[PDB]
Amino acid sequence: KPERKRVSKLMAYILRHSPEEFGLRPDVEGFVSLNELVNALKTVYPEVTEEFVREIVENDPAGRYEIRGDRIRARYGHSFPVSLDHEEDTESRFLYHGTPRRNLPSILKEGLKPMKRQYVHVSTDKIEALETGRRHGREVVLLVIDAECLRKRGFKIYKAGKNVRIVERVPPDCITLAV
Repeated sequence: KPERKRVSKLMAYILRHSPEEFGLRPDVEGFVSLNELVNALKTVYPEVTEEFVREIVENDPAGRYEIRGDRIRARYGHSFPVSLDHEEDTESRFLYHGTPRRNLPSILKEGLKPMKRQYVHVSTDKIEALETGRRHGREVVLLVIDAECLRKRGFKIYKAGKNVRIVERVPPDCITLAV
């Protein structure tokens, strides 16, 4: 577990934020070559192999990554434009987003915004929404989001991870609770 986490974190940095810093040029869908990713990871962790990367992908509890044949991408979290063909979530009734309490005044005016990312990220799981919020501050609130409000306003909700969902933004009308 302790070797998988460090390598997985570098995988997220390369596939979500700065692939070009490792000489990788993603296609429009966010995929890079699996062999090219392995060599990029080896510049930092020389023991990494293709099999180890496949093990990381297969066992990742959030569904962070996707392999198609010999290509790989992050499924969410990107800070550069990507065209994603994820299935839409039409089943969830409520979604969750944890954020520092200090952001509540701004969020209740503008809704959730993507900030440095392409998409707003939310969750089907309360604990994980709150643990995500806790990365940004100690005093955190749980936002409860009416998923049908989002769909009625035209915002597609995409099944990006096992629990993670992404959407272009969350207007403040779609927030039913702040606890």
